[PDB]
Amino acid sequence: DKLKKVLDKLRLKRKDISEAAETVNKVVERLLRRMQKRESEFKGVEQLNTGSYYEHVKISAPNEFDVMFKLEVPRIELQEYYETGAFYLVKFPLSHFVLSATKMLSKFRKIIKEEVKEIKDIDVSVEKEKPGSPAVTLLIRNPEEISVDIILALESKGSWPISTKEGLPIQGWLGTKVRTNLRREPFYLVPKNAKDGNSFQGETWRLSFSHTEKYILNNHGIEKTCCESSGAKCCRKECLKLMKYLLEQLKKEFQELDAFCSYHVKTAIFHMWTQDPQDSQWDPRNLSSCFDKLLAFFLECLRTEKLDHYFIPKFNLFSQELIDRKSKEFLSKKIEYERNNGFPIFDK
Amino acid sequence: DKLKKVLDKLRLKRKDISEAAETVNKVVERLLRRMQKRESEFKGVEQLNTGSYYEHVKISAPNEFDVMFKLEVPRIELQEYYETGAFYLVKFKRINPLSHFLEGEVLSATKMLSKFRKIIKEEVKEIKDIDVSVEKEKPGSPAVTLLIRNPEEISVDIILALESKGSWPISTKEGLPIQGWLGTKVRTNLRREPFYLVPKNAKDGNSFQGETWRLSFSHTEKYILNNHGIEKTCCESSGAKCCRKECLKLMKYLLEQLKKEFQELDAFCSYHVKTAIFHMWTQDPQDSQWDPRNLSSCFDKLLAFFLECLRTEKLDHYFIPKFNLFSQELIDRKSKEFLSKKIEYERNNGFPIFDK
DNA sequence: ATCTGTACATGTACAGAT
DNA sequence: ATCTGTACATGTACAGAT
DNA sequence: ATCTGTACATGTACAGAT
DNA sequence: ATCTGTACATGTACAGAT
Ligand SMILES: Nc1nc2c(ncn2[C@@H]2O[C@H](COP(=O)(O)OP(=O)(O)OP(=O)(O)O)[C@@H](O)[C@H]2OP(=O)(O)OC[C@H]2O[C@@H](n3cnc4c(=O)[nH]cnc43)[C@H](O)[C@@H]2O)c(=O)[nH]1
Ligand SMILES: Nc1nc2c(ncn2[C@@H]2O[C@H](COP(=O)(O)OP(=O)(O)OP(=O)(O)O)[C@@H](O)[C@H]2OP(=O)(O)OC[C@H]2O[C@@H](n3cnc4c(=O)[nH]cnc43)[C@H](O)[C@@H]2O)c(=O)[nH]1
Ligand SMILES: [Mg+2]
Ligand SMILES: [Mg+2]
Ligand SMILES: [Zn+2]
Ligand SMILES: [Zn+2]
Repeated sequence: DKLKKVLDKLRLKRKDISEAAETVNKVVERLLRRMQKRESEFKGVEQLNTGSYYEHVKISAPNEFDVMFKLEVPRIELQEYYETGAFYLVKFPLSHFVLSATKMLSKFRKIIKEEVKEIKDIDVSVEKEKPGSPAVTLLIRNPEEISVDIILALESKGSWPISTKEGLPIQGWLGTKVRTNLRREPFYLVPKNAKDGNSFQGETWRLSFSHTEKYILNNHGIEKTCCESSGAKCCRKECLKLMKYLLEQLKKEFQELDAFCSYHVKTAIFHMWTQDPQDSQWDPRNLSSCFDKLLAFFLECLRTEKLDHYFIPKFNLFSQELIDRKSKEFLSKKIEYERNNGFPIFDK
Repeated sequence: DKLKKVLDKLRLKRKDISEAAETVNKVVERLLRRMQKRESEFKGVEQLNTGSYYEHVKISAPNEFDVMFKLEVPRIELQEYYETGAFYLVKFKRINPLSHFLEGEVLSATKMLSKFRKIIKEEVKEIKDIDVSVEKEKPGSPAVTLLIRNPEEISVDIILALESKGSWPISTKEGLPIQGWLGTKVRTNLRREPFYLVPKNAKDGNSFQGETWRLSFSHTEKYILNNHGIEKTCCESSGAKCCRKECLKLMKYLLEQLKKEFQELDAFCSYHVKTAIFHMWTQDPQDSQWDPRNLSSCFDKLLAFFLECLRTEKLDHYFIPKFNLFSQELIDRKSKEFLSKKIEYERNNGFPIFDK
């Protein structure tokens, strides 16, 4: 009952959705049209909306939108960057960019900045570049603050890279036919490299499966009718929302949690959903115990320093090399505390 | 256990499948290549394998194959033939290969089928690899049927079809009631696929006879057979096996056996049982209602359903609800009562006809 | 040279054979 | 419980056409 | 190669019935 | 409270026209 009323607080308003979307769509459509003109290197780039808003798991307000501008590329040969699983060099129009991620992103970013400078009807600027990040982030004032991440992506139609062979373990949940069809879709590379100061970073791209993650969110049941008008509602997305909120709230309060992000929770729950495939293990009447079992799972991930990327099994998002034990133990104690005192942090 | 051993008898052999398929594919590929040549009116025609063999419900032997040669026909206007739901006249916006088959604005099914049949007969005459002839035309059929002797007798039905990409005709709006079984997303996607029209080609002697076409949903029926569970993993390597297809096979066999022996059953076909079981699968959507351990009771409940359909003279086409396949006007009561008694008899005496 | 319709290459589910 | 033939969807190479 | 129109899924909102 | 039915809103795939 507490959790139901938290979800009520978290629920977006139809009026807010409508206002935010109309502005975001104006800006996005204009940026997309600009990419098609002239001898733009990105002519042919196509739109693909990703992330929480388009998966219907956005919480609190419609203030963060993620959009991929994907470009199909001819005869690309990938080379995995030192057995990381997720990172690659790309070799073989785009001639004036080994295809450099940073050079390509810089040009993309330059174009966007120009078009935004010409927008006179919307209060919209381009956020200062964050090193390593693949995104060009727009800040809109509607007058409410809305952030739009525009992610350049390469689209490849070939077989998925071998690092993913054993990934997407949906065979007992969504099934072999679903999995085979999903893997016949393209895969994407995004200009996230790392700003480590460590490796050949400026030329590195990262695999993206946002298209696949979107499909799963919207086709998330073992029964074909899960959450449809002639099926039974489950509480899978509601558990995701609650876990997203716990992390958001904790991150606002504690700088110690800077290394943690929403993708950690998304990844964790994909694993939970695989482990508990039955729709009846996610009955709405069991929201508390479902949300609880998710926390326990997340805690086991933290304690064993083990959270494998859902698509790239060898890539541990909770490896020592990415997040120190100190930070995992800190988050562990905080989650345990909220869990054992009726989630005080939910109370605003 | 009895039924398991019947299904063992019914199961196709890999050796038989391999030999039959090699020959069927040769012939079909050659016929298809001939359609692409010259100023063939059927240039652009594409293949689509349909029916029991490609749905994995063919029984006893791999001796009957059904293949659709579909031709995309843009900017087509349909007119429903006397509120039948299934039958249509096909006209064109524009007044073009098909010009040769027009009658004013109206695309003649029989003229188009005749030409299709003429071409096929020629190509078959040129085949010296295998013993293959073209079966005498059956009135009331859209098919050109090949008889192959590979030594064994194999039949191939080649069905001419128009493909239309528009929304499905309104007679189907309330059809395909899969919302509680396969769901709304599946249903919406299925109805975005094309629909097909095949020649009626009856010699009934009613008006517009030779120009009449019938809707086909074999593509949709194939998808359903191979994606037949409420659970995505039904019958998959990481799921639970069901007995849905096994029930279909048993029902198919009962009708086949009865049809061999009794001429009274000439009006009945396998599509009647397919239709009946689509309704049963909708009525009992849960995979657990089709547990393998319950094969007998599952097969029994299907017979009861089929019997109710016969006795009340009511079996609605699954895609076109207003079209009753068991109407008086299609099959007389005499025939329905005959089949009724025969099914009841087998049901109540341990299926003697399975032992033949 | 560049483009393209056709044929082949690759991968896997399904179900039969072991 | 594993192995294997067919069907089928999608990607890619290429002789012939431009 | 681009744009619009259509259909319907995924949502929110809320009244009346349970 | 919860469920059902209707209204109102957006997102998304794809056919047909340009
Ligand atoms: N998507 C994604 N994020 C990852 C990955 N590895 C680490 N991250 C970090 O997790 C956060 C996810 O933010 P969002 O993608 O906006 O999340 P949702 O929309 O699902 O949900 P909300 O939390 O409600 O918004 C980020 O902090 C991200 O950090 P980062 O440095 O990797 O990227 C920064 C932003 O870049 C965009 N982005 C990055 N990768 C992708 C991608 O593959 N597709 C689309 N956008 C991407 C994104 O907008 C980030 O905010 C990881 O593998 N995937
Ligand atoms: N498919 C189909 N058949 C129908 C329809 N209305 C009546 N029928 C009659 O049912 C029989 C079906 O035989 P098959 O199509 O081979 O069945 P399966 O493959 O599912 O199963 P098996 O029994 O194991 O082979 C026929 O007797 C048919 O009679 P008909 O005179 O109308 O047609 C004879 C053949 O024509 C082909 N055909 C007819 N309609 C279609 C269609 O819509 N699509 C594809 N082929 C079709 C078929 O090869 C027949 O044997 C009805 O609506 N559909
Ligand atoms: Mg986001
Ligand atoms: Mg057949
Ligand atoms: Zn659900
Ligand atoms: Zn099944």
